[PDB]
Amino acid sequence: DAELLVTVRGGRLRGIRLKTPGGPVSAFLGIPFAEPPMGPRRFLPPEPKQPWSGVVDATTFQSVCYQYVDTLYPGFEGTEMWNPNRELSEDCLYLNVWTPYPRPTSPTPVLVWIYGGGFYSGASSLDVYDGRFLVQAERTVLVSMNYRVGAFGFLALPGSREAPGNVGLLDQRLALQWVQENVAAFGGDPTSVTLFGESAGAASVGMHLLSPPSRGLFHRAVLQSGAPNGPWATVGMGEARRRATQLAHLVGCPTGGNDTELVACLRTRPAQVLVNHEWHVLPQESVFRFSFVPVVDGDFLSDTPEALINAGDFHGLQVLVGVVKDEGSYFLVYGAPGFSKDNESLISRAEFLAGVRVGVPQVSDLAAEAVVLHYTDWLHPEDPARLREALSDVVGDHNVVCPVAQLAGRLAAQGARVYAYVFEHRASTLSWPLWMGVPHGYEIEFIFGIPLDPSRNYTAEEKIFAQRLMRYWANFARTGDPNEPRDPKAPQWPPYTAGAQQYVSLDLRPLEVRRGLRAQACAFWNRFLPKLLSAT
Amino acid sequence: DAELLVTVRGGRLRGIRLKTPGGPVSAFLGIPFAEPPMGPRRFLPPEPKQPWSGVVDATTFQSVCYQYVDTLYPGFEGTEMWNPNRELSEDCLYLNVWTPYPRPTSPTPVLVWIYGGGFYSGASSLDVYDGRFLVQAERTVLVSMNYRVGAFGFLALPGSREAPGNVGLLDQRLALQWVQENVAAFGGDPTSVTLFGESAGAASVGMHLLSPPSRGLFHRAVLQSGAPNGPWATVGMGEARRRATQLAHLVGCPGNDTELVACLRTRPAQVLVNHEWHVLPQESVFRFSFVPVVDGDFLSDTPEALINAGDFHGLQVLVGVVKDEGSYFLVYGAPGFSKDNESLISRAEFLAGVRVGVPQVSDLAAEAVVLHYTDWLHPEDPARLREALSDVVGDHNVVCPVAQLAGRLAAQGARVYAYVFEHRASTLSWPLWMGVPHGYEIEFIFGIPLDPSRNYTAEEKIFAQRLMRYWANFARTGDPNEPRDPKAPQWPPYTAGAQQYVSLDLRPLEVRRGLRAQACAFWNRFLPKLLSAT
Ligand SMILES: *[C@@H]1O[C@H](CO[C@@H]2O[C@@H](C)[C@@H](O)[C@@H](O)[C@@H]2O)[C@@H](O[C@@H]2O[C@H](CO)[C@@H](O[C@@H]3O[C@H](CO)[C@@H](O)[C@H](O)[C@@H]3O)[C@H](O)[C@H]2NC(C)=O)[C@H](O)[C@H]1NC(C)=O
Ligand SMILES: CC(=O)N[C@H]1[C@H]([C@@H](O)[C@@H](O)CO)O[C@@](O[C@H]2[C@H](O)[C@@H](O[C@@H]3[C@H](O)[C@H](NC(C)=O)[C@@H](O)O[C@H]3CO)O[C@@H](CO)[C@H]2O)(C(=O)O)C[C@@H]1O
Ligand SMILES: *[C@@H]1O[C@H](CO[C@@H]2O[C@@H](C)[C@@H](O)[C@@H](O)[C@@H]2O)[C@@H](O[C@@H]2O[C@H](CO)[C@@H](O)[C@H](O)[C@H]2NC(C)=O)[C@H](O)[C@H]1NC(C)=O
Ligand SMILES: O/N=C\c1nc(CCCCNc2ccnc3ccccc23)ccc1O
Ligand SMILES: [Cl-]
Ligand SMILES: [Cl-]
Ligand SMILES: [Cl-]
Ligand SMILES: [Cl-]
Ligand SMILES: [Cl-]
Ligand SMILES: [Cl-]
Ligand SMILES: [Cl-]
Ligand SMILES: [Cl-]
Ligand SMILES: [Cl-]
Ligand SMILES: [Cl-]
Ligand SMILES: [Cl-]
Ligand SMILES: [Cl-]
Ligand SMILES: [Cl-]
Ligand SMILES: [Cl-]
Ligand SMILES: [Cl-]
Ligand SMILES: [Cl-]
Ligand SMILES: [Cl-]
Ligand SMILES: [Cl-]
Ligand SMILES: [Cl-]
Ligand SMILES: [Cl-]
Ligand SMILES: [Cl-]
Ligand SMILES: [Cl-]
Ligand SMILES: [Cl-]
Ligand SMILES: [Cl-]
Ligand SMILES: [Cl-]
Ligand SMILES: [Cl-]
Ligand SMILES: [Cl-]
Ligand SMILES: [Cl-]
Ligand SMILES: [Cl-]
Ligand SMILES: [Cl-]
Ligand SMILES: [Cl-]
Ligand SMILES: [Cl-]
Ligand SMILES: [Cl-]
Ligand SMILES: [Cl-]
Ligand SMILES: [Cl-]
Ligand SMILES: [Cl-]
Ligand SMILES: [Cl-]
Ligand SMILES: [Cl-]
Ligand SMILES: [Cl-]
Ligand SMILES: [Cl-]
Ligand SMILES: [Cl-]
Ligand SMILES: [Cl-]
Ligand SMILES: [Cl-]
Ligand SMILES: [Mg+2]
Ligand SMILES: [Mg+2]
Ligand SMILES: [Mg+2]
Ligand SMILES: [Mg+2]
Ligand SMILES: [Mg+2]
Ligand SMILES: [Mg+2]
Ligand SMILES: [Mg+2]
Ligand SMILES: [Mg+2]
Ligand SMILES: [Mg+2]
Ligand SMILES: [Mg+2]
Ligand SMILES: [Mg+2]
Ligand SMILES: [Mg+2]
Ligand SMILES: [Mg+2]
Ligand SMILES: [Mg+2]
Ligand SMILES: [Mg+2]
Ligand SMILES: [Mg+2]
Ligand code: NA
Ligand code: NA
Ligand code: NA
Ligand code: NA
Ligand code: NA
Ligand code: NA
Ligand code: NA
Ligand code: NA
Ligand code: NA
Ligand code: NA
Ligand code: NA
Ligand code: NA
Ligand code: NA
Ligand code: NA
Ligand code: NA
Ligand code: NA
Ligand code: NA
Ligand code: NA
Ligand code: NA
Ligand code: NA
Ligand code: NA
Ligand code: NA
Ligand code: NA
Ligand code: NA
Ligand code: NA
Ligand code: NA
Ligand code: NA
Ligand code: NA
Ligand code: NA
Ligand code: NA
Ligand code: NA
Ligand code: NA
Ligand code: NA
Ligand code: NA
Ligand code: NA
Ligand code: NA
Ligand code: NA
Ligand code: NA
Ligand code: NA
Ligand code: NA
Ligand code: NA
Ligand code: NA
Ligand code: NA
Ligand code: NA
Ligand code: NA
Ligand code: NA
Ligand code: NA
Ligand code: NA
Ligand code: NA
Ligand code: NA
Ligand code: NA
Ligand code: NA
Ligand code: NA
Ligand code: NA
Ligand code: NA
Ligand code: NA
Ligand code: NA
Ligand code: NA
Ligand code: NA
Ligand code: NA
Ligand code: NA
Ligand code: NA
Ligand code: NA
Ligand code: NA
Ligand code: NA
Ligand code: NA
Ligand code: NA
Ligand code: NA
Ligand code: NA
Ligand code: NA
Ligand code: NA
Ligand code: NA
Ligand code: NA
Ligand code: NA
Ligand code: NA
Ligand code: NA
Ligand code: NA
Ligand code: NA
Ligand code: NA
Ligand code: NA
Ligand code: NA
Ligand code: NA
Repeated sequence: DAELLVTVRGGRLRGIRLKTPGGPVSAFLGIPFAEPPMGPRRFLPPEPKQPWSGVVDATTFQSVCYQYVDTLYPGFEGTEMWNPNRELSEDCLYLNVWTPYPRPTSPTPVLVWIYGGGFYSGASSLDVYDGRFLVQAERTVLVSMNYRVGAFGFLALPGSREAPGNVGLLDQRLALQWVQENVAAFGGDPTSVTLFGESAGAASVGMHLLSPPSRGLFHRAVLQSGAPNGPWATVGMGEARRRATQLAHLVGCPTGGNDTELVACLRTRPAQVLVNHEWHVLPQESVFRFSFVPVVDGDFLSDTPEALINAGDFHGLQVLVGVVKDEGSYFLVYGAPGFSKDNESLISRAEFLAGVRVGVPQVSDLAAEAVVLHYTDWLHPEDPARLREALSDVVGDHNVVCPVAQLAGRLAAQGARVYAYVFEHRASTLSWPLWMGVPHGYEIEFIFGIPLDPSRNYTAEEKIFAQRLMRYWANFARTGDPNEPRDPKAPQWPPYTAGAQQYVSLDLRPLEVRRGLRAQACAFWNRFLPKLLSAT
Repeated sequence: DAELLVTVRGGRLRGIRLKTPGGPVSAFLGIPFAEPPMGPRRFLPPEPKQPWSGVVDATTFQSVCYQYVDTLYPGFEGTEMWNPNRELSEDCLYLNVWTPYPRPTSPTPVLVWIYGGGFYSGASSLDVYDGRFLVQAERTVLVSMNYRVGAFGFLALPGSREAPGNVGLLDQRLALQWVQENVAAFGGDPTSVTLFGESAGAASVGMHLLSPPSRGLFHRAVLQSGAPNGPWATVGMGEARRRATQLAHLVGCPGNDTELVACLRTRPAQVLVNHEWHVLPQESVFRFSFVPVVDGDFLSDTPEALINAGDFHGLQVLVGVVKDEGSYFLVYGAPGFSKDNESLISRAEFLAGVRVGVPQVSDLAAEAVVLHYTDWLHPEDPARLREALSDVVGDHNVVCPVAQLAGRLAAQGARVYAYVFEHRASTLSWPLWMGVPHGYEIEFIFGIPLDPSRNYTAEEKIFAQRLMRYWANFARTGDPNEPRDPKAPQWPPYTAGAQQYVSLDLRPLEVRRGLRAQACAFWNRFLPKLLSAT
């Protein structure tokens, strides 16, 4: 094979041909786009991989960045699927490129995937991120990169040169710059790069929108179940320092200044040491909160994500946003009182009232009473089934849905063309219980065409459903519109607007246009709630 | 007729035999129960009527207490029906007694009606308060009273012995004492007195529940579209004094309190009426200048506090509301509202109407009201904004104060029955966007449909006859669903948990749950916590 040998600016790669039931795909896995961020480079921004000699073995995924492996439910596919499938290493800044086996003679749009793991986990090597089907079915170019998570990518001592923070986002930006310079060698169009990511990956995508230096690296953006303005995606410079300085004490860290000496001590500790003390850094007991996330230091983000969203012009931009039907149901079993995968999680009102403070941390008691007011059925205020689904909405609306709805309504009203969805599909018998519905991150495998894998046991209707979803994403990446242009008979997906608030439902049934993305609930979170903290 | 001459402790009376389609009824109208509160007695507690020589003419209604006359819709039946239909005079402390024509042999339950006109208006002489069909179809003594309204009945200079306030409620109390000593002369049972009133009259009934001296003057209570814990039914002694002095400065009037009241007595009655509404702090709706005051005498504490810990075990109470409590009020102040046009307000007029429907609250508080009551899928829809503001005024002032009262009486041992009147009268002159507006169930409670002069509907006539039996079954037994009918649905008591009420309309009884539970949780629970923390 000669199509499996490509010469990028840094050197030569030896790719591998992947077998899809519809045809072959040329893959280049484990391409270094940065020098190994080890030793003095830990906590520092990445710098480009210098030109190498020989041919880089690009036939398998490289190492997973050091992260906390969740040991909640061992041997359970619903949680094991997100754990690292490669060895952990600080030498992890590698990217992957899928391209059609007949290398495209004409430049095709490029889809760049940014994985989400709450900014503390994740890897581009996970099986649900395999881009062989999305490429073979729609003849596009799929790129996915690893970026430093946890303290290795987002520990910030704001101001200091040795730990500026947001270096995990700079890993992504450097990978995007690598695409602009080298994706043409694989048949991709650098002027037609579409970002798409889920959860923290969607928040990352949203931050490249609000970061001027990154805006010139991509054309369109897709945010799946995540937004940069979420209550979990950023921290202030004060909290970032209080969290970094605490981690140094947990690991025993007393012309170097005190910040320079703090980082120098943190760089002596083995990577696994810093991981074991990560979750001990969070202020209080909480759910859907993470220790080291992007920081509003000023460099990467001129202001908070909310401030950049409001006072921003987004003309000439197409954005695709969406959420799953049951966002917060997963995060309840992890930390909420009385919740479990195995016992139906019927909760009392005392457990509900306690779960509100865990799901909505660092708010006044008056604010918590406002949350209890809206999410209580005061005719049946102690029904365990209603209380279980109410707290699932509390975490879902507060963390994902309403940040997404706030972003979409703002982008659509300030120049952008926005399309919105709600993934409502759930298998007949899923590994998770029924009360959790369509949980966080369940749309990824269908978007990536995983049902087309012959080794998996998906319904033949689910394979058709996946191919339709791949068409929507490819059509958006190609034209900025998920609809088929030469097909006025197909169910129309109208753009989301701040007034009509139209979105479609994604399931086995044809597209159904719905109105209002939790409009009544998100008016509380996005409008009334913030004015409560200021007044009280 | 020998059934028309009755003697009370004050003296002899001479009644009139009123005629109903079902039979005759003996009536005694304009019975003086207090000395005329004129001159120096203005703003003072009522003095008992001293006995008289001869026979008092009790064949016609007496004068209406001086009050504001609604002139914004001249000639309109919907508003004129509440305007005073007799001569205005400060000599108005009179009551009316209706009794079945063959005076009952055994003691009979007594119904005592307290009219409600926001404490600024009303009269027992109105046509809808005509107690002849209720007294004939159920044979229960009906007594109605006139109490001082406006400044003459509720102007309060706290601490002053010249204007202690609540003298209009003391007018009602003195009438109840008159019932306790004289209703037996008409065949009534003093030990089985049931109070019932609407609006300010319902609030007045609730305040007699919360005032220990009145608890010995009645046995059961009915509160229709009103409650003493409403945001409009009481004021503090500080606000009562600022409104009292403000009225003095607007009429040109200067201990310093004694000379202030003396000057107000010199002013003509109509002069005070002309300046009553001007003493209100902000432009508002469903707000009245002179209401009962929390002075420590009549109301030892605020009504909401007297409800939490009170003597309520064994007390039979009947409460209820209409389907559209706040629609009627919006034509008196709300921007963009009129009975002539559909009142399809814009959002700018909706937000402005919230500040006039919910006055005297902070900016943050008003935004909480903009939430909940805004359909954020159609926040610009004028038909929704109009119907939403109707809920805001109805819930904040009537529905939720009633739900709070009913739930807390039941939790302390009271047998509470709740209803929702939702039949729009066919003879109703108000527009259709008002639905079943405030105060339009009194016609059916008093059996006004039975009047052959009125052109009511055939099935509205049996509907009224059914409501009269419900109210009568409450006065006699304390249980409206007294008929042991397995063919007719039962009326379950209202409890704090189940929160069951019945709907009143042409259709038979429908038992529902939740008297605006999601909305009243905001008004009765969250909003107070928001005001004390802002
Ligand atoms: C519904 O009707 C109301 C009531 O207005 C009166 O009755 C109507 C049937 C017509 O005969 C009107 O000419 C009549 O005034 C109207 O509501 C509007 O309320 C606003 C308050 O926001 C007032 O507007 C201002 O008021 C004065 C007095 O006219 C002027 O100085 C100003 O120019 C301004 O109009 C006003 O009372 C009234 N509108 C007008 C035009 O006077 C309104 O017409 C209508 N409202 C709806 C459908 O929302
Ligand atoms: C501000 C006011 O002055 N405070 C008093 C007030 C009372 O003065 C008004 O009722 C006067 O109209 O309210 C209280 O009223 C009680 C009244 O003093 C007491 O006395 C009754 C009543 O006098 C009755 N009338 C007869 C015809 O003369 C007489 O029989 O004697 C007494 C009953 O045996 O009775 C109480 C119960 O009815 C009240 O009416 C009320 O306590 O607030 C007293 C206030 O001091
Ligand atoms: C449902 O389960 C939760 C979670 O508890 C875990 O899973 C249970 C099935 C059982 O194996 C527990 O021991 C596990 O810790 C239960 O909530 C916990 O209850 C236990 C028992 O004392 C205790 O550790 C904590 O108070 C609870 N902890 C948390 C995090 O919720 C819950 O009681 C179960 N609910 C029902 C209705 O059975
Ligand atoms: O497997 N049987 C069912 C199943 N359930 C899911 C959702 C459950 C996990 C919730 N979501 C995440 C947890 C941890 N890490 C993540 C990282 C990226 C995206 C999502 C997550 C997804 C695919 C599946 O097939
Ligand atoms: Cl398992
Ligand atoms: Cl998997
Ligand atoms: Cl996660
Ligand atoms: Cl912060
Ligand atoms: Cl801070
Ligand atoms: Cl901390
Ligand atoms: Cl913690
Ligand atoms: Cl988590
Ligand atoms: Cl949803
Ligand atoms: Cl948000
Ligand atoms: Cl456009
Ligand atoms: Cl078409
Ligand atoms: Cl067509
Ligand atoms: Cl289409
Ligand atoms: Cl079309
Ligand atoms: Cl909605
Ligand atoms: Cl919705
Ligand atoms: Cl909603
Ligand atoms: Cl909803
Ligand atoms: Cl009017
Ligand atoms: Cl007259
Ligand atoms: Cl009124
Ligand atoms: Cl008695
Ligand atoms: Cl009593
Ligand atoms: Cl009694
Ligand atoms: Cl209030
Ligand atoms: Cl008050
Ligand atoms: Cl005097
Ligand atoms: Cl006079
Ligand atoms: Cl005079
Ligand atoms: Cl006011
Ligand atoms: Cl008044
Ligand atoms: Cl009893
Ligand atoms: Cl009693
Ligand atoms: Cl209702
Ligand atoms: Cl008006
Ligand atoms: Cl007014
Ligand atoms: Cl108020
Ligand atoms: Cl709500
Ligand atoms: Cl209690
Ligand atoms: Cl009428
Ligand atoms: Cl009947
Ligand atoms: Cl309800
Ligand atoms: Mg080569
Ligand atoms: Mg292909
Ligand atoms: Mg662009
Ligand atoms: Mg925000
Ligand atoms: Mg934030
Ligand atoms: Mg520790
Ligand atoms: Mg997690
Ligand atoms: Mg966790
Ligand atoms: Mg907390
Ligand atoms: Mg917070
Ligand atoms: Mg309800
Ligand atoms: Mg759920
Ligand atoms: Mg605002
Ligand atoms: Mg007048
Ligand atoms: Mg204020
Ligand atoms: Mg409540
Ligand atoms: Na499993
Ligand atoms: Na298992
Ligand atoms: Na996990
Ligand atoms: Na899977
Ligand atoms: Na996740
Ligand atoms: Na095709
Ligand atoms: Na927030
Ligand atoms: Na935040
Ligand atoms: Na925030
Ligand atoms: Na945060
Ligand atoms: Na956080
Ligand atoms: Na924070
Ligand atoms: Na801290
Ligand atoms: Na290490
Ligand atoms: Na930990
Ligand atoms: Na933790
Ligand atoms: Na904790
Ligand atoms: Na959690
Ligand atoms: Na967590
Ligand atoms: Na555009
Ligand atoms: Na664009
Ligand atoms: Na947790
Ligand atoms: Na927080
Ligand atoms: Na926090
Ligand atoms: Na706060
Ligand atoms: Na509510
Ligand atoms: Na609600
Ligand atoms: Na709700
Ligand atoms: Na939120
Ligand atoms: Na749009
Ligand atoms: Na599975
Ligand atoms: Na399970
Ligand atoms: Na998935
Ligand atoms: Na298509
Ligand atoms: Na199509
Ligand atoms: Na179209
Ligand atoms: Na379109
Ligand atoms: Na919006
Ligand atoms: Na939804
Ligand atoms: Na909904
Ligand atoms: Na929304
Ligand atoms: Na909701
Ligand atoms: Na907030
Ligand atoms: Na007679
Ligand atoms: Na007197
Ligand atoms: Na009428
Ligand atoms: Na008078
Ligand atoms: Na009245
Ligand atoms: Na009469
Ligand atoms: Na009668
Ligand atoms: Na008492
Ligand atoms: Na009693
Ligand atoms: Na109140
Ligand atoms: Na009010
Ligand atoms: Na005042
Ligand atoms: Na006069
Ligand atoms: Na005057
Ligand atoms: Na005014
Ligand atoms: Na006004
Ligand atoms: Na009014
Ligand atoms: Na006190
Ligand atoms: Na007591
Ligand atoms: Na009792
Ligand atoms: Na009893
Ligand atoms: Na209603
Ligand atoms: Na009316
Ligand atoms: Na007016
Ligand atoms: Na007015
Ligand atoms: Na006005
Ligand atoms: Na709402
Ligand atoms: Na309404
Ligand atoms: Na209540
Ligand atoms: Na209570
Ligand atoms: Na209605
Ligand atoms: Na008849
Ligand atoms: Na009976
Ligand atoms: Na009977
Ligand atoms: Na009865
Ligand atoms: Na209750
Ligand atoms: Na309901
Ligand atoms: Na309602
Ligand atoms: Na509350």
